[PDB]
Amino acid sequence: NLQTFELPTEVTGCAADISLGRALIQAWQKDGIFQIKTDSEQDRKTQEAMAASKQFCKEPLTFKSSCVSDLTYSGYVASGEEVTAGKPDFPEIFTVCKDLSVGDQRVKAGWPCHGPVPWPNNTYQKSMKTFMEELGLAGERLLKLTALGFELPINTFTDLTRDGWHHMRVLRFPPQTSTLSRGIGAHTDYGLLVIAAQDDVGGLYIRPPVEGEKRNRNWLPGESSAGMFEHDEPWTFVTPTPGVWTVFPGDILQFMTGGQLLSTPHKVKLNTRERFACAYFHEPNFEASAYPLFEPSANERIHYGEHFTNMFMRCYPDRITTQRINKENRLAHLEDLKKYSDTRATGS
Ligand SMILES: N=C(NO)NCCC[C@H](N)C(=O)O
Ligand SMILES: O=C(O)CCC(=O)C(=O)O
Ligand SMILES: [Mn+2]
Repeated sequence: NLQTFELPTEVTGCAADISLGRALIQAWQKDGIFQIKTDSEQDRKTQEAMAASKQFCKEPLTFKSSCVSDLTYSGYVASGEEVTAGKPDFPEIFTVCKDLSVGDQRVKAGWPCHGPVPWPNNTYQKSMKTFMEELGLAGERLLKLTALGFELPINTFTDLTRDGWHHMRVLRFPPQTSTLSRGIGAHTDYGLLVIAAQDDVGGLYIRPPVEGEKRNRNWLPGESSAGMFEHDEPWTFVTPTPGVWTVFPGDILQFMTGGQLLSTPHKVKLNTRERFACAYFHEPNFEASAYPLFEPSANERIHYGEHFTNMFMRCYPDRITTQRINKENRLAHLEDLKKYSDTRATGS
């Protein structure tokens, strides 16, 4: 049974906030996950997003497949299209990344992954943006609490998330139809926090921290976490529960905390009925570099946008977005923007 916490609306650094931050860290260190209570508006926005997802998934495959972009990874992923650890995953997905028109300077500059969401319609757009605004408010609360729990300045993590590269996967898992039960293979996600919601069906499993168990650093090309531990216990079933979102760390928190927090491995198994879920990623700015918090002399860094881009290219090797990155050599822009960007997101 997972811990469930109610977060304060504002985090100021008072003793109660520090205490809550300590408890969140302890819950992640024991269970790998906790739940946060939703209020009526958070719940309403969650349910409206789930409803919009169900309606979109009923549309014809040709229409769903048209919701793609060769500039951004936002848009539709068919069942069987994404790859995890060399094997196809079976949800159909709509990914929402930062919604930037071709009038945005980063898009004009050809920055990888920057472009407009191919929304299926404007009611879907509004439902997802409203939900993501609420999710982001929670993400910022969680990051301030986490800083306080580690005895860090309250803004330590939020100083990296201004115009953060927040994104969301809006998922529908089919019922199991063959001998294959795999929904999504074991993996870790890539940013600071994952905040997730699900319907009543059930299928998400997470791996808690295991004493002595070494964890791959998924930001290194030589240590992908995809597939790791797939068939080894322990795996905790995330029981569907009304009125909560779940929260677990992503790769950036594992790196920055030197493993004091671990990016929680997780997987999804198909059930006897279709399953709707949404996974939200509260991320650094695309241009931000994560750094080790507890080793000031350590020179290792993670350029967040580079990690995102690498990951999405490995998930979607044949997507038009990936093809255009390769064709126009957009990973070069990525090394160039490190030194010549004029967004003022980083640097003097
Ligand atoms: N968070 C994302 N974005 O595509 N996918 C999660 C599944 C794992 C992903 N396919 C990987 O190989 O790492
Ligand atoms: O289906 C879920 O509950 C979570 C799916 C997930 O891990 C993801 O999309 O990254
Ligand atoms: Mn995931």
